[PDB]
Amino acid sequence: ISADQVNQIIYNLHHDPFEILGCHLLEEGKNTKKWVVRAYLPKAEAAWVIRPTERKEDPMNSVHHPNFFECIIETPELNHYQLKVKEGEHEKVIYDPYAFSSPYLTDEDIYLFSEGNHHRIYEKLGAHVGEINGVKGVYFAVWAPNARNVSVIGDFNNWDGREHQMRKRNYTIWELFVPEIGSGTVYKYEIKNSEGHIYEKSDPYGFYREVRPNTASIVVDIDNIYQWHDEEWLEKRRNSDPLKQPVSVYEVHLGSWLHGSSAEKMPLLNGEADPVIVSEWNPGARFLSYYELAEKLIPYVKDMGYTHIELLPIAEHPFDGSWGYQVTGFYSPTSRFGRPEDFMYFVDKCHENGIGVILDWVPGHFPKDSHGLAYFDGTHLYEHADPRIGEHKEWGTLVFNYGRHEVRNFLVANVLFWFDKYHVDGIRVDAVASMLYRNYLRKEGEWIANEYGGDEHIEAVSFIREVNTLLFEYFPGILSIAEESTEWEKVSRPVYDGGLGFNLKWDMGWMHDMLDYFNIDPYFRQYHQNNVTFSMLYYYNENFMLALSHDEIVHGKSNMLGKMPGDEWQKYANVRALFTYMYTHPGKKTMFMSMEFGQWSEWNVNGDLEWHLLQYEPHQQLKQFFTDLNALYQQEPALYTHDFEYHGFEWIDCNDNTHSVVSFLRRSDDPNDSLVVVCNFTPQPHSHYRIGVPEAGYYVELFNSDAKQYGGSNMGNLGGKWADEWSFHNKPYSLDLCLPPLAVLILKLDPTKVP
Ligand SMILES: [Mg+2]
Ligand SMILES: [Mg+2]
Ligand SMILES: [Mg+2]
Ligand SMILES: [Mg+2]
Repeated sequence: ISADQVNQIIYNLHHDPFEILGCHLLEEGKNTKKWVVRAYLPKAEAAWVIRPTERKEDPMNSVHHPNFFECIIETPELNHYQLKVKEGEHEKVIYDPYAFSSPYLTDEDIYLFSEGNHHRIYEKLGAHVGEINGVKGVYFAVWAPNARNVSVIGDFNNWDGREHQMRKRNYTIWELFVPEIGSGTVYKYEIKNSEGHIYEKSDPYGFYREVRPNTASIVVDIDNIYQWHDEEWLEKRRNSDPLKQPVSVYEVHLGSWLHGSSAEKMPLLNGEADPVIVSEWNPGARFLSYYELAEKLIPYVKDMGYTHIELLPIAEHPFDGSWGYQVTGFYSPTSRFGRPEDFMYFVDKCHENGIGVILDWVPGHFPKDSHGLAYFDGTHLYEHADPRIGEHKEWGTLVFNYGRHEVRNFLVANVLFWFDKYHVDGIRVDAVASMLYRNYLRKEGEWIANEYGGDEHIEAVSFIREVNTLLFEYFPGILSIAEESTEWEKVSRPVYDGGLGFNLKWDMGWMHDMLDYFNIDPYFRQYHQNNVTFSMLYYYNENFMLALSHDEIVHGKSNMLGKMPGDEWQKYANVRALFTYMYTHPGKKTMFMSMEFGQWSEWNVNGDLEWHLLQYEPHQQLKQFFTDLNALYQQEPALYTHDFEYHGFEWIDCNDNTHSVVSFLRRSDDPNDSLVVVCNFTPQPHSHYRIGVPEAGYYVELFNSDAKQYGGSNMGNLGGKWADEWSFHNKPYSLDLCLPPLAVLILKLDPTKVP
């Protein structure tokens, strides 16, 4: 480029910076092409072009001015890249702001989408504010290749689409530009199918939607509604390995954590809306907005000391009682809680408070509601046409056709969309088995095998691998968490090693072993010591997340206190012993709202949590217990650096079944960070109980779940114990401990203690 051109850009004299900035073809070679990417990055000293899907990264060079950058790259296609921008000591990674010079679909957009590889398809399908022919308006586009006609109906035309008939491109996608409308426009698509039947659909790629049970889509100027402040969070995330960090998740259903009064408006970020009543049966209650949740949930979680919030599905869904697991608006956060920018504010405030956001994401099916994706254009478009692979009959839902390019593209671009536009830090996928098996919940003679004669759903496996490959390429540092309940192998292993590419898997076996164990009267746990220890036998085959979820405190299963045997004191003590064991056992942690304060009732999705319980001491003490345990967890490296290495754990003794005692070490990089954990899972106290330890010295009683401030009896070792030179459990030294009833101790050597 010339210095004249560069200076036109620097000084805002250039007539159209997209001529020069962005990605431009320079020349074609025999088997490759030469491109240049240019960027004007005021205040950046350095920049790079990352090609994350090729695992490449190229520096940019200043050209004529220190903040004008160019990068020449030879490759056959340069469709997928990011800019890394360094401004002083800080780096950010962004999409190129000059990537798309028009709002309409290009030939290249259509080709990429037809092949299933358009990772940013949501920039062109849906509804986008823009300019065509010199006039501002909204561009709409929708994939409906077998429709006879499609028209845009909405507020702007009184729901009569005759003068807003779309134009079909390349026999596949319909488009229309509508001048002089903008964000907040309410619309649907009116489709006529091959039989002539006329019906109405919400936008598959819509970014916002009316409040259930109304279904119109709403235009969002998605890139001009919110200013983020989380660059330092995002940089730290990119440059860190979450597997080696504390990860303590507070699982939340946003619709049922806390309700407000329906007698007032729902406040939003700088505005308000009509209240959303929770149900006709509870009409004085309304949902809280994403704004109000930022103001209340976030400081609550920060005070409790969790590292992450995991949300049950927030994509738009028509029925509260699905809990979010039956989605019809994949590209929009539910309007129950306000607007897209209110959820952006929620995530930005989590990041400001050093809290990550994990979304439950639901790619496995969709319901049959007429407004949604079903039979979209008069053919089985999103779902497979064969009900033996295209329906989950026991659920009454439809299964995406994962092998169809445009359908795979809808879902793969959708997971990226939440990381891109909403900055989230992870996803969790429920019921991964539903996707992986062609015979899932199907009777003999009602499914067919794969091309090789097996029961593996090959197209679904390919799709899941693609999702996790892309996600970690574009957004290193995230969490991709699976619940898979059939022992499919290598769930949380890299795709190149034959894995599915998640980085964490819920340890459902552990959860069942634990909850079944603690439900047993303590005298009988001696016949079930194996429930305590078994899950370590397979532990290192996956990277496990120890999750006690919403699914375990519904449908007659009781909330945690109610699962426990004994009198009230003992029920609380069992909860504290179980959770202290959970937080000291190798693996990351997840627990669901209400578990942290001892709600007695099961979770009810139609009301809010029983907050009034926190007026009373026993509930206050249990919440203080979790607050302290989460603080300890973040403070003690041996509880998180080596979860997934042999080094990080070793049993001391797990043979004392008649007293339901087990003990173990956790370790980290520094030997002085090793912890001794001792568990007593009966109410019998032990005044003298010897435990083998590896070093001489004074072992401080770092945590004791029977402390009085947690509601316990305050039994224990009064600060700690000096080790005896008395060989025990095959170790050269040993502690003669007092074990409190229904309790866990954590001890730690203090090598500086004065004898
Ligand atoms: Mg009409
Ligand atoms: Mg399940
Ligand atoms: Mg058993
Ligand atoms: Mg209530």
